[PDB]
Amino acid sequence: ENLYFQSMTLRLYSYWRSSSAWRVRLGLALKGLAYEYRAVDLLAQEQFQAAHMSQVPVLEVEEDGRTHLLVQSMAILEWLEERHPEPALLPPDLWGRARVRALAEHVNSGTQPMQNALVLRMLREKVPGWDREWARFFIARGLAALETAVRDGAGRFSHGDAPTLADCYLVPQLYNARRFGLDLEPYPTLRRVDEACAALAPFQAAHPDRQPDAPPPDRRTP
Amino acid sequence: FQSMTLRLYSYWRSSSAWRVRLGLALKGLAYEYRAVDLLAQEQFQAAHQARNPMSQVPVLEVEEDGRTHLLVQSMAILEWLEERHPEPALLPPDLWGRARVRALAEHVNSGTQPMQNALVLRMLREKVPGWDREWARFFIARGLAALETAVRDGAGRFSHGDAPTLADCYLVPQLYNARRFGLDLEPYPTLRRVDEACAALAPFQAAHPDRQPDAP
Ligand SMILES: N[C@@H](CCC(=O)N[C@@H](CS)C(=O)NCC(=O)O)C(=O)O
Ligand SMILES: N[C@@H](CCC(=O)N[C@@H](CS)C(=O)NCC(=O)O)C(=O)O
Repeated sequence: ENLYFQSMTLRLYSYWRSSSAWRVRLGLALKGLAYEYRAVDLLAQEQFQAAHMSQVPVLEVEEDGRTHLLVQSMAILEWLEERHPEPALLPPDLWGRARVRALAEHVNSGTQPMQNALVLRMLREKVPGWDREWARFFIARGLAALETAVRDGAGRFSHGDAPTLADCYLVPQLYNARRFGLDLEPYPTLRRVDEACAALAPFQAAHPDRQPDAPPPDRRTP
Repeated sequence: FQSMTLRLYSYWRSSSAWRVRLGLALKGLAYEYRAVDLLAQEQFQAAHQARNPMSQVPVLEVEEDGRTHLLVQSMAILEWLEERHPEPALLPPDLWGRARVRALAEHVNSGTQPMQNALVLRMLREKVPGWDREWARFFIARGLAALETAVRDGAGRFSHGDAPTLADCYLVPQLYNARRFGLDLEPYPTLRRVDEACAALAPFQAAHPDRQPDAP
């Protein structure tokens, strides 16, 4: 089990516009790792549960007649970094590692949970419309923290001049900001980093619109 | 050469800060305690759209070789402590166990605690008084139910095997918060058993809110 077996096969349980799954798709793409895409239709399950809980992301690792199910984006990405150290998405110096993990956690723990689908559904059940106002408030708060923290240490990307785990968390969170109609004018460093990332093939590959389960534009809910 | 010094910005009852106090205590690391008037800070944030920047607790200030580093986010700080000061280890040696322990930690870090952040609960309360209590209770119970299941599959004496890990550093403060909101903990017997094993250890006793300089 503890040998770095080379014939591990990877299967990602993903939903096209899950920001949490997207982070893992970015880790996989940036490390050049092939994987099988297992679609989990979270919209269908939401509508079904309302009329009458799949975990996303889950990275299934198969080996020697054994399956491991890895959960939590940050745990999954830390596993990818330990198992496949090149190209590194955490730097080798300890201060930089702490900085990158902090930028990731600002999103992971400080922003995304406040706008997850269960949270938003419970908000708009009690007070109609208020979920999108709430999402904009908490996303803006998270992005303001990131703009300040990123500007100190960013080169072309969130940390220096190559992609790191911090970018894996930033890019999907900016997409959600746009989804909820948040003005990104106040985050110039984040916008710059987003543009740099968007031009790279691995980011293009991981984007919601390129995923097997992506609906056409005219069949996407807000 | 200026050897490394540690200062923790903490509030006695902050679960986020407590996690870091546990990492420090478990590793036998001395640190300067710097108390933050969190209640005054939160009152100001509430009246001003939570604009006050770089003001989250915990912050671990580390000075070495004439340079100061301000480490934020409990999980990032704890991972730094594990890398900087490896013994005693708070992560297991094997890749699978490390991923399990990090997932357990993140269930609390990202999946339970943010739902009961004072700002979240304040915004709920401003809209619908009383909603904050219902919400905190719902989300903490939901988090602990999922955590009970996950911890049971792999716990020994502690959350992961027979030694404390980062998972226990997240579990123990979250259970204290559950009690604060009046939640029955009977439905989480594995979590309770682990909590009791941790409570008997000197480092857990030292990190507890009641032992902190700013405890009233
Ligand atoms: N912190 C998790 C977030 C994943 C996530 O948001 N998952 C959804 C379910 S698909 C969730 O937990 N929603 C809130 C809940 O169901 O309690 C990660 O990074 O993997
Ligand atoms: N995910 C963060 C959570 C930190 C947190 O929630 N801090 C709060 C409670 S101590 C805080 O500083 N509140 C005051 C403020 O936001 O100004 C961590 O793990 O460090």
